[PDB]
Amino acid sequence: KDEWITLGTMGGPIPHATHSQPSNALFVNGHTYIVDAGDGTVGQLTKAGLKTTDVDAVFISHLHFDHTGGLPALLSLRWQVNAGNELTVYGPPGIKETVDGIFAFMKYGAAGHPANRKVNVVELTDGDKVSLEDFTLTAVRNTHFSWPEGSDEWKKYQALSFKFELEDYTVVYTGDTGPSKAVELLAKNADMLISEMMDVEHTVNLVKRAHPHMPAQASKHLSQHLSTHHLTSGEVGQLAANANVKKVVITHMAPGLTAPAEYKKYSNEIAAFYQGDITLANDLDRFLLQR
Amino acid sequence: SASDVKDEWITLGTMGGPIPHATHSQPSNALFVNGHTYIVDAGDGTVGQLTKAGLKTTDVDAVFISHLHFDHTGGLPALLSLRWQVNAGNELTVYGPPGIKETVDGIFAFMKYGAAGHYGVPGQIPEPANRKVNVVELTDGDKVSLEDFTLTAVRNTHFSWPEGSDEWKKYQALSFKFELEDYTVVYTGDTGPSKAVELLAKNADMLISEMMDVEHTVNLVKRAHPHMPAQASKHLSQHLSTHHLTSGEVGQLAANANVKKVVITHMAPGLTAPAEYKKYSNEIAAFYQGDITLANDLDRFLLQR
Ligand SMILES: [Ca+2]
Ligand SMILES: [Ca+2]
Ligand SMILES: [Ca+2]
Ligand SMILES: [Ca+2]
Ligand SMILES: [Mn+2]
Repeated sequence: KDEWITLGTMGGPIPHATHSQPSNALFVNGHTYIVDAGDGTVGQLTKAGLKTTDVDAVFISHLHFDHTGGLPALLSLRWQVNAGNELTVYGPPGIKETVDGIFAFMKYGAAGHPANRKVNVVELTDGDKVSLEDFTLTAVRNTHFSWPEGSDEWKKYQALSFKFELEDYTVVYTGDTGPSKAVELLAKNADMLISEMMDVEHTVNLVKRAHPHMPAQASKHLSQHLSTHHLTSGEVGQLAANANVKKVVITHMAPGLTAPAEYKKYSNEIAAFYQGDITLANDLDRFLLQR
Repeated sequence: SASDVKDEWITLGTMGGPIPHATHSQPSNALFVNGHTYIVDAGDGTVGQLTKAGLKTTDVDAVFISHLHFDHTGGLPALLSLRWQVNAGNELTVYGPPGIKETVDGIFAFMKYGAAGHYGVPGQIPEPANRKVNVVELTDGDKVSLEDFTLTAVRNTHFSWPEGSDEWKKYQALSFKFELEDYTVVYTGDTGPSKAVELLAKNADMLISEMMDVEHTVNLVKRAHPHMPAQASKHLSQHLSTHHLTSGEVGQLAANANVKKVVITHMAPGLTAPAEYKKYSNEIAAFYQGDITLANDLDRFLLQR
């Protein structure tokens, strides 16, 4: 019935052959929603048996392009088939300017055959709650960015985590975040935690291979910034344990996993902190939103 | 035989049109010459498909857009923005028909705010979203001399604007000829029957052509819009027939051009069953005597005589 589908499970903008870019489908009361829209979200929702014309709203955690790369495809292709249902894009500050740019990308091609037909944009800031018919949503600023609280950057540039309160189910999606007290509170006693994860040193070691002249200082600072802005396996389990969630689903995993040994390593590392049902998601996995 | 790079066309996404299919990703192609990666049309999921084909976003040197319909460009925003996010070091050139400049500029506008916010670290250096991209507008008859091939672009019959008119100048759909050192490959892009395309394809080693079952395509459009008026679907049928290639027009094209082999991509609706493959390949074969292949996603075709 109601379902979460992990459409793309890769973390970060370095694409992977068997882990598609950040993309999720939320299916509630027969209605289709998208949560983050990396490249290929249209292809992936179709593989999951869903329809592009059925998308009623998109929810954007933050403006990194591994999370928005596929939004221009979703909007323009809906336009091209004259989709008839209204679509609303939710996102942090700057999502309005971002979507407006999509209309500018569309403009000339659409004129050849308006681009903003049947598209509404809502900007969310920290603590906003929005009541829709199928669920209640809460957005909170997390620790993915390091702007000093109170600065203009801290207001202008936010990364959000999402709580979706269904009639009889609560699921928390971290988006990209480091360890965060806000996220810990938001996820209190949730039925399902859908969380990011990273192997920091493996991510760094791949980048050093692809940049063989990277100085020692530059990869060291990459390492610390990644550890500040993403969740390690231990931190996932600690967040799951502290918030007392009922089940944990890992997506946005970097690097991409391919072998049972790897799955065992990371699942057991989470299990040092959290004793529950733990799933490392694959593309097109479906999770029943039912108590 | 496994050692050393080969020159290849990879049909990354083989679907025709903007109605997505579970097993045919959106129009996308890779042209891989002298170990350099080029993209020819860039529907949604182009980044995902080139990665599946063993290529990397950071190796893409140029993109060639045949026309500005969104089943052919909807993935280009992802290709440019994902390359910017990893600080790709090489210059990327986007070629396309008139309007490709305004379209790429909109991509940079879509990128602006995420690019400014970047990774959220105080002291980060600003870098423009348009870093290391240039855009070349092509028009009918142009030839571009690159080191790895000579490109010719010609206006085809995908659009029916009257010659001379404002729209005929503004809106063009292109077919491409790529002349490599020892091989010629012609890419129809989207087109109806077209003498210009037939002439461009003359004696080509390989023709990469679109194809369409018009009445089945119409049926899918009707199911998508169940209140479409009867005259509208009748005019849609007439429009698709003159602006796309039926299986018989594909065979006539390949035969009148005398191409050495034909490869069908951009096929609408998507095919799933061997009876379908037998039907359509035989309808092409009724006119064309050479080698025929109906491509699948990630199929690779060697650019060697
Ligand atoms: Ca991310
Ligand atoms: Ca991010
Ligand atoms: Ca097309
Ligand atoms: Ca077209
Ligand atoms: Mn990331």
